[PDB]
Amino acid sequence: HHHHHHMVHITLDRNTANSWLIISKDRRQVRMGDTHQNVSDNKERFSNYPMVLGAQRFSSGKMYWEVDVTQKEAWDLGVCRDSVQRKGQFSLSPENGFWTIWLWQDSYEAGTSPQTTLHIQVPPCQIGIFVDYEAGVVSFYNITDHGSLIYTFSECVFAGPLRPFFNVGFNYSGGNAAPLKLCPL
Ligand SMILES: CS(=O)(=O)c1nccn1Cc1cscn1
Repeated sequence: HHHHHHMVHITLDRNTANSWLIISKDRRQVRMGDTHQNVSDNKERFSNYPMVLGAQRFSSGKMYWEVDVTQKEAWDLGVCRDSVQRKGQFSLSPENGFWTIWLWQDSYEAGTSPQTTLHIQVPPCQIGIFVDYEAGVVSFYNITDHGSLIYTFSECVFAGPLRPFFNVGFNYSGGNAAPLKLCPL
């Protein structure tokens, strides 16, 4: 792809994080802690899943960033509306304000409703995410496989400002402790 020149510097918003997440000093990495991280509750925190938002809000333009997923077994990545539900159970779908892909149980899927099987021959260690606000597009790229296309959501109805979206996944297996990392420009 040729989207690299739209690179934006994303940082994580601590205030939105589930209370078990540990975000690095530079706000560029996040991992699952083994316990509650001793923060106060607030209405912004995702309560039921290991989720966090980027601090940046987008309402126009073209934006690109990259995320390192090395050695993870499960995660979700993409964008979401600023006003998505934070508390309780919900599915990741465009109807609920999410444009995402995930890894789960050795396969990759797009967060449509119902979900869509992805076709990935080279498991990615880094993911590229491209948003074209005006066009209504969210696309995902396999950086490990020379930038090959993973998935495009088109005809998106964002209906609000967008924020970068992350889920580090649970670590029931003991094999999913590795962080998500925002990769340098
Ligand atoms: C916030 S929540 O959705 O976890 C919830 N709070 C009360 C009941 N449930 C449902 C539940 C518990 S185990 C799986 N689903």
